[PDB]
Amino acid sequence: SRKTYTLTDYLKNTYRLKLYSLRWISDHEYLYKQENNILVFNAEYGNSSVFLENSTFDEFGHSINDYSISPDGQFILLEYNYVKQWRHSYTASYDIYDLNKRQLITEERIPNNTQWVTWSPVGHKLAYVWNNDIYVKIEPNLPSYRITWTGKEDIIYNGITDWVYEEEVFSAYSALWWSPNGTFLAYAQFNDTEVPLIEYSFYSDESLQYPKTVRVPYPKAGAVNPTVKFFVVNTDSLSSVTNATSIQITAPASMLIGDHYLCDVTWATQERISLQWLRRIQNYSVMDICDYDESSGRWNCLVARQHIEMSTTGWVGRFRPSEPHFTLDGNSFYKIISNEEGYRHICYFQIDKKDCTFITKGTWEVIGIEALTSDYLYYISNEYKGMPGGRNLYKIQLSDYTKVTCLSCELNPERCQYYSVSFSKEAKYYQLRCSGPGLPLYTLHSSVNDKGLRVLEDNSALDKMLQNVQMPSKKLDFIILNETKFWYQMILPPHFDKSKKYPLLLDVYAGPCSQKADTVFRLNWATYLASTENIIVASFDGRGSGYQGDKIMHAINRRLGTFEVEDQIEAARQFSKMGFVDNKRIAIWGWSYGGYVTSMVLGSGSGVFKCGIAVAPVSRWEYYDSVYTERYMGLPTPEDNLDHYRNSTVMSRAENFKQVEYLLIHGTADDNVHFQQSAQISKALVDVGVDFQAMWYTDEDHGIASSTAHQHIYTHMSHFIKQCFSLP
Amino acid sequence: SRKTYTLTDYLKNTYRLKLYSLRWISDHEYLYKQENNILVFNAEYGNSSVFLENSTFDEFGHSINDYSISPDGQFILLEYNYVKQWRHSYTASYDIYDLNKRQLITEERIPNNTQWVTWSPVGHKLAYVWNNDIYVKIEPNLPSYRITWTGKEDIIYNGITDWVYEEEVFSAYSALWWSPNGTFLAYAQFNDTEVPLIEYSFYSDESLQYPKTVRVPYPKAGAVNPTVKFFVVNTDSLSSVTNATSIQITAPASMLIGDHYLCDVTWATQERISLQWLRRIQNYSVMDICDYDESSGRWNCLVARQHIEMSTTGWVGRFRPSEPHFTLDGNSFYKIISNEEGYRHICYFQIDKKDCTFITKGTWEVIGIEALTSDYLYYISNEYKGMPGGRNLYKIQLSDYTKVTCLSCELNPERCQYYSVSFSKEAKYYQLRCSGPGLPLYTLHSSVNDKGLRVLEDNSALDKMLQNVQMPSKKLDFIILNETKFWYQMILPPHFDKSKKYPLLLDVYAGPCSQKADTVFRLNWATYLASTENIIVASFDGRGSGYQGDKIMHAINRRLGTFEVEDQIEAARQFSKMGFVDNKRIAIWGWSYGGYVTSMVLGSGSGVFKCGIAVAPVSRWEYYDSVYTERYMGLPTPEDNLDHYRNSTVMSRAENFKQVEYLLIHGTADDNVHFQQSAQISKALVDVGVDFQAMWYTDEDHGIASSTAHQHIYTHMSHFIKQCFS
Ligand SMILES: *[C@@H]1O[C@H](CO)[C@@H](O[C@H]2O[C@H](CO)[C@@H](O[C@H]3O[C@H](CO)[C@@H](O)[C@H](O)[C@@H]3O)[C@H](O)[C@H]2NC(C)=O)[C@H](O)[C@H]1NC(C)=O
Ligand SMILES: N[C@@H](CC(=O)N1CCCN(C(=O)c2ccc(C(=O)O)cc2)CC1)Cc1cc(F)c(F)cc1F
Ligand SMILES: N[C@@H](CC(=O)N1CCCN(C(=O)c2ccc(C(=O)O)cc2)CC1)Cc1cc(F)c(F)cc1F
Ligand SMILES: *[C@@H]1O[C@H](CO)[C@@H](O[C@@H]2O[C@H](CO)[C@@H](O)[C@H](O)[C@H]2NC(C)=O)[C@H](O)[C@H]1NC(C)=O
Ligand SMILES: *[C@@H]1O[C@H](CO)[C@@H](O[C@@H]2O[C@H](CO)[C@@H](O)[C@H](O)[C@H]2NC(C)=O)[C@H](O)[C@H]1NC(C)=O
Ligand SMILES: *[C@@H]1O[C@H](CO)[C@@H](O[C@@H]2O[C@H](CO)[C@@H](O)[C@H](O)[C@H]2NC(C)=O)[C@H](O)[C@H]1NC(C)=O
Ligand SMILES: *[C@@H]1O[C@H](CO)[C@@H](O[C@@H]2O[C@H](CO)[C@@H](O)[C@H](O)[C@H]2NC(C)=O)[C@H](O)[C@H]1NC(C)=O
Ligand SMILES: *[C@@H]1O[C@H](CO)[C@@H](O[C@@H]2O[C@H](CO)[C@@H](O)[C@H](O)[C@H]2NC(C)=O)[C@H](O)[C@H]1NC(C)=O
Ligand SMILES: *[C@@H]1O[C@H](CO)[C@@H](O)[C@H](O)[C@H]1NC(C)=O
Ligand SMILES: *[C@@H]1O[C@H](CO)[C@@H](O)[C@H](O)[C@H]1NC(C)=O
Ligand SMILES: *[C@@H]1O[C@H](CO)[C@@H](O)[C@H](O)[C@H]1NC(C)=O
Ligand SMILES: *[C@@H]1O[C@H](CO)[C@@H](O)[C@H](O)[C@H]1NC(C)=O
Ligand SMILES: *[C@@H]1O[C@H](CO)[C@@H](O)[C@H](O)[C@H]1NC(C)=O
Ligand SMILES: *[C@@H]1O[C@H](CO)[C@@H](O)[C@H](O)[C@H]1NC(C)=O
Ligand SMILES: *[C@@H]1O[C@H](CO)[C@@H](O)[C@H](O)[C@H]1NC(C)=O
Ligand SMILES: *[C@@H]1O[C@H](CO)[C@@H](O)[C@H](O)[C@H]1NC(C)=O
Ligand SMILES: *[C@@H]1O[C@H](CO)[C@@H](O)[C@H](O)[C@H]1NC(C)=O
Ligand SMILES: *[C@@H]1O[C@H](CO)[C@@H](O)[C@H](O)[C@H]1NC(C)=O
Repeated sequence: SRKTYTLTDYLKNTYRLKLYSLRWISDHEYLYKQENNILVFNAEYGNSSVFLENSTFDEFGHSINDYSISPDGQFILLEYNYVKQWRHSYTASYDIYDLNKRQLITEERIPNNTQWVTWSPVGHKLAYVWNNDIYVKIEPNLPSYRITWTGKEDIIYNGITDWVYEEEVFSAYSALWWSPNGTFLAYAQFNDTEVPLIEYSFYSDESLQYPKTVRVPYPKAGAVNPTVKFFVVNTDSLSSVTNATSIQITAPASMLIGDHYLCDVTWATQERISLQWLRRIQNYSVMDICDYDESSGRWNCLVARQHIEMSTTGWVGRFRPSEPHFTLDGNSFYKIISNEEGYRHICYFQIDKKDCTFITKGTWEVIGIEALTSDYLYYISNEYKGMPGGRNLYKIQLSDYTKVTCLSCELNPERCQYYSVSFSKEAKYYQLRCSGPGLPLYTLHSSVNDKGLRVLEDNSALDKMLQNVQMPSKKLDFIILNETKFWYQMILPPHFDKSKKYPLLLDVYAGPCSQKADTVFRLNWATYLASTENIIVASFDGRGSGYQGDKIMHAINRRLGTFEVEDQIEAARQFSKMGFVDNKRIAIWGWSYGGYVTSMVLGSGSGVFKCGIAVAPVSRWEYYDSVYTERYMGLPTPEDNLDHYRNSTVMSRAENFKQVEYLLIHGTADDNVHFQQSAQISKALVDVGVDFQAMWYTDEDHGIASSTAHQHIYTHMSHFIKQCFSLP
Repeated sequence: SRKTYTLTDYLKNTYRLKLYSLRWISDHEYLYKQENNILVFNAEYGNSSVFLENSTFDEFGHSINDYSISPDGQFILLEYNYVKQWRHSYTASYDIYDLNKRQLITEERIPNNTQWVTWSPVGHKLAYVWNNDIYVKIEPNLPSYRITWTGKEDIIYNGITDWVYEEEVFSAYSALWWSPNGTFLAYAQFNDTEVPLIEYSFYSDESLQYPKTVRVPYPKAGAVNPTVKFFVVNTDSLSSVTNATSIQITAPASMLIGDHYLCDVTWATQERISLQWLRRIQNYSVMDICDYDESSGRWNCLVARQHIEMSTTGWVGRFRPSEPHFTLDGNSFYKIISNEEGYRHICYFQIDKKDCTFITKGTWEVIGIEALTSDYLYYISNEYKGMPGGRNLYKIQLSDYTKVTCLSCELNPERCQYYSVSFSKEAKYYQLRCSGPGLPLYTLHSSVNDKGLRVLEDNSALDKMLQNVQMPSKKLDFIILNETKFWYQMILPPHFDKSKKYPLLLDVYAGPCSQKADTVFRLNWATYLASTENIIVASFDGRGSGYQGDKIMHAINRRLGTFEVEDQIEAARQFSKMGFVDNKRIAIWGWSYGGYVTSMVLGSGSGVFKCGIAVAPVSRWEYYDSVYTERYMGLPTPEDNLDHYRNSTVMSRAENFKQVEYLLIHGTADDNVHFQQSAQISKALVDVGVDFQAMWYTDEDHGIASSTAHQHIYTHMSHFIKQCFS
């Protein structure tokens, strides 16, 4: 009677979630990439028109992986020869297609191996980075104007982030910000001169006779960090002079006193930019508000205008200080910060007033500010039903904070408890995306009265297909520990019978501000383990987890590898005492940070776990990068936090691995959690004579995501788990 | 009833073979390092005396790992701070102890980080290499004299070998040869300026925050090779202000025409040195015989004096041209070369006569020339009983080749069929070392009438211990394939009963000139697998194997990865048809070349094998070094043998691994077979969706020999084999 969701179904994507990715081009229309052609849609009525034919670029000779239309609709940037670099960065070739002449531009082309390109927010100016230097094109076909000359590979970065800034602060390769109407181009510059290099072998295709050594400026905990400078250049002055002057905006004095980071840049108006800076000891940040001085040509940041944001119990922000959302005239802004109770809420600032006023409050948190009009501020929070793993869209009246309306809570409470949103240019319309607990649902709405214009995609096709397979169910609930409630989730085998005893697999991440217990609908490895192997796959959000206030989130401050580890063990103890858990068959696994916690758990000697798998785990904090590591652990020095850095390694627990079955997996070209980390774990296990299972993945990185490797690792891990569980 | 030989027994060395390592110091006495003190023994009678007390160096503050006594007995070189490099190279600190003053010398000490040191063959002169340059000390306490100034790390090597010459041609780090009485010091210079570098991470102790990248000049097949020059300096013409002049000896001409190697250097007299050169296409070599010209100060090598040694069916030599053994007057010499039938035998040469005369012949081979006197030539061969895996010592009368005497054959035919030998300085005495098939046995003899003076060590203590454990037995026999007989051996479980069906593990190496079927007694992993797990562990010597003639050895010429692989599959088929082998439980495993063969067999789709383990395998010949690879494969160019280089990779067979259980093991710091080789196998397997087991060993090299990793690898492999064999 009906098959189950099998490993091959997971690895071959037989059941696919349908999406609806649109791109707003104005306050009334959006583009909808339709594999073959790209159409333009009128939000009001739903009618469309082809914007670009699928055959428009047939005899290009190059497969196009993406495009970007200029804001004024006159040009289309064609991206090809895509070559991935880190999590966000990549290089590529670009051609520009004129839409009014319907001709590809052939003169003054963007160079090959370009690192980043972006249209101005209005019109059709272009700014790109090539060979670590910035270039600006006023017209697509005319010569570029070079803005920087200091660009040097692995050394000086203009307009793009170095490794640690890409991964840990901006979550982007780009380090340039056009002003609202395109007049000014602002950019950061990184000096990695004294940053040490992580080096590792890349084997490449079998044809390469000698392996290549990859080398990357990467600051490990406590090592020399990149330094940064910020500049603003007036692009409108490029005809008139040669070598346009880049005006530098420097430090707030309270930052210059030592190592610091640029963590946020947000343009407020055509002549006002705000910058947030953060000290290397990440519990103090400052926001500067800088105005262009028309008769000086400078950018001045009034000291009375600065805003300090700090924390006494931890670091600043969830992963960094939040971004401001300025009003029209840029004289005020809203920002999510931790209130006096440790809960992140929106507060209202006046640019020259030291104190801000909170406009939301309660024992829940605002996830993010989504849109701001003269009338309302739109935001997502987990307020509904008191569930930290749910997400809904709310709107608060700016003239009366008493008028808070939830726009998504009630649309379909049964199927939808987790939403994200995309507003049109002036917030006239918005697309709501529901991701769980039922199948994804995309709808379009008009902001006037919040009416739901129509259903964009409801995955009805996947729904028909799934009723023919025994799919698992998912319970989201909580347990109480020392008067505090902690949430957990369980992917339950089909026809779950609490009368029976099921083997259990603890799927963990548990890094700071993480959340593994939510209402999102997923089709992943756990779906298969529960559906086909009848294994319960649980996750627990303990101390250190996010979106529930700083009391819980900062509990691991300066103490990584302690409570978040203990709380996972306790959770497994609690689960086992629920009655439907086979005590003798409890396992644990995790990937990055989750691999670390898994290994720490397995070496705890708790006796609770029979076996476990760690994929690309951190093994000692001194091996990971400075920005992420120090944010939670401070510095690795006698003076500050070296004792705990040395007390929380996986290596020191090697001996206890004699009690469990361990599978250690790592990609050899992991630029993020270096193969080094697992190479040291394996060496310590060998040194104490502990037998374990291993698998390296040649040339895979932190995601072990190439098509073949992804299939191979989940296959190898499925065999290990069924063996450990005495089942097929 | 009695325990078996277990895994722990093997890993903890509970049963230890006893040895008798002596060091001849003259034609009448030898030193015997006793793990406390070192004594000196009189060969004739067997009486001894302490030569150095065990407490002579207590408050040194340094553990001494070795020492060397000057040929004149006046000094003792003390080696400490030993830091291993490759298979033979290493660096160390040295101090010289004066024996007549019983004082450690404190001035003009040998530098720290010294790379090589060697007393002159007579007296007490010293030649050492520090920072890649040669230095000479006429007296232990006086300043040294710099001989070379060109030494540069990874770059110019004077008196020491670079990576590939250390591993593949000289099997040593030393590249200097003192003349007989210490007058001249000959040396080579290895120029690696265009040799590419192999680079790999080294993680070190957990304290190291960032991994270090090790880089070694290493020519992979077909890459730019190091170049070499040969010099001779007169150590007697010393100077406080003078660079001694190094006289260079250049190439034959037939060598200078292309890439070549210096493969052998043997001093013939006080003023005659012979040198053998090999072309990069290793099927042609030339011996030069050079004499010092007293009135020129030069070394001339008369063209009419050179000897050419070549092969039409393969390369020259077993792994390289054999070395010559010169007569007293250096006007004639004996050398093992392949005769017209393909069998290696001793040939007698006159330095200015082109043709040589064979003094031994037959379908067996001379393994090596061990000693030469005016009277006789002593050698080891596998002639006895026609068994190629047996070794015995013979002597042939130089005046009458009809007088050939076997000196070891009959001593104890039951216990001893494999010997090595160590003669005193003038060959007045010799120590025979029997290594199987029974327990090792060391005896001492006098060359006069070949009397066996006495038993030095007979392992009677291990014998008593072993009778209390169920030890496996060993069968050495053969099978015939196409009219040719090929040898094999089986380590048989205790109480072997050919009525039962046993799982079988094929233990393979099979590289060119290899021999895995012999009469040597061993206590290893196979002993445990047979004794405790009841697994038959077999080995087979097929095409390409050595010591049986060029017809069999050269069969794989330019064809590595073909017949030696097929022959292992065929042997496994034959074994299964013997009746006592369980067909459903046949596995195979090997290390290095054996790992390559194991992987090729497992990827053949023959269906014969259920599972296998490859340790540090070669996976594609373009990844291994030039000297070894090109010896059997020629060059990887379309004009030469590129097609076969590309057809013999393990990766091309990825798909067929779907049928077997495979365990792939490699050390991450392997400087010999780079981790790269296994990294490419694992990647080809992943690309075709084949599951397999793997294990990398952090910071281990080709030997995966550190105490903890050795134990770990064998424990992991044992679990894998038992799982595969229920
Ligand atoms: C080890 O081997 C290296 C490579 O063969 C040697 O090197 C190099 O040195 C020679 C010096 O003559 C250079 O010769 C060229 O330059 C001169 C003048 O410009 C010309 O007259 C001549 O015709 C050549 O064009 C080589 O360019 C140079 N090759 C390199 C750098 O690889 C090296 O000297 C040798 N080491 C020792 C100690 O001998
Ligand atoms: N380097 C780390 C980066 C990181 O934690 N984040 C950035 C990328 C992915 N994440 C996000 O983008 C994201 C998460 C949360 C928020 C928010 O609530 O404000 C916003 C963005 C989660 C944080 C992840 C990481 C941690 C490890 F401990 C590790 F060993 C490897 C890693 F890749
Ligand atoms: N590099 C190779 C060196 C090698 O084959 N020899 C040198 C060291 C050990 N051997 C010997 O010393 C030796 C072997 C034979 C003889 C003789 O009969 O003349 C003399 C010495 C065997 C040859 C071994 C090797 C081969 C591989 F294919 C590989 F993947 C790794 C290796 F280390
Ligand atoms: C969607 O439909 C509207 C309504 O018909 C289109 O707007 C009309 O465009 C035509 C031009 O062909 C004019 O004659 C009308 O006066 C327009 N009426 C308006 C402004 O409502 C609109 O172009 C369509 N949009 C898309 C993207 O197809
Ligand atoms: C103005 O443009 C110039 C010329 O294109 C830039 O000057 C060069 O900059 C590099 C440093 O990256 C120097 O090595 C050259 O010597 C400079 N030559 C000059 C002065 O033309 C210059 O960087 C730009 N202006 C400023 C202040 O950066
Ligand atoms: C884009 O913004 C810039 C900067 O505010 C505008 O340029 C200024 O225009 C005002 C006129 O209203 C002048 O007083 C200033 O001298 C200009 N500043 C300069 C020269 O940078 C520009 O008008 C805006 N673009 C558009 C089309 O609105
Ligand atoms: C920001 O973090 C640093 C480090 O935790 C705090 O300064 C340290 O405070 C502790 C007290 O718990 C002392 O032991 C150290 O000597 C201090 N080190 C210094 C002054 O560098 C600092 O106070 C924190 N700031 C806030 C707002 O709490
Ligand atoms: C030494 O080996 C080389 C390479 O095999 C021999 O030269 C090649 O001989 C083959 C014939 O089988 C030809 O196809 C090639 O064109 C030859 N290449 C050359 C001339 O370099 C060479 O003859 C061998 N020497 C001996 C003694 O047999
Ligand atoms: C291109 O567009 C046409 C017109 O609607 C459509 O029928 C066709 O399927 C598209 N081709 C591709 C490659 O999807
Ligand atoms: C980029 O490289 C291509 C070769 O693929 C070459 O034809 C072209 O001229 C280069 N320049 C640009 C901007 O495409
Ligand atoms: C980068 O910093 C280095 C090292 O501290 C200094 O030499 C250099 O001037 C800086 N580079 C630039 C262009 O600012
Ligand atoms: C509750 O407090 C006890 C007592 O210190 C401790 O053992 C336990 O780990 C705590 N649990 C939580 C959720 O903090
Ligand atoms: C050598 O020194 C060791 C060290 O304890 C001692 O046991 C042994 O008896 C000594 N042997 C002689 C012959 O002095
Ligand atoms: C060894 O013993 C013999 C026989 O008595 C004796 O003549 C000889 O001198 C001894 N060795 C030495 C060098 O004293
Ligand atoms: C190295 O050896 C030299 C030469 O004898 C000596 O003076 C020096 O102290 C040694 N170095 C160390 C660090 O022991
Ligand atoms: C000996 O010759 C070398 C090679 O030119 C030279 O560098 C060195 O200085 C000479 N010896 C001395 C001490 O001058
Ligand atoms: C060593 O040989 C040289 C050169 O043949 C000779 O001049 C010298 O006398 C010999 N040394 C001795 C001690 O016989
Ligand atoms: C024996 O003959 C067959 C057929 O010619 C061949 O395939 C096999 O490889 C041969 N074996 C040997 C040792 O030559």
